[PDB]
Amino acid sequence: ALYKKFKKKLLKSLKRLG
Repeated sequence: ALYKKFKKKLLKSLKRLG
């Protein structure tokens, strides 16, 4: 597992970016 991490960074971008 690790993609869950990716979502962390993808969550930032997902919505805003910062």
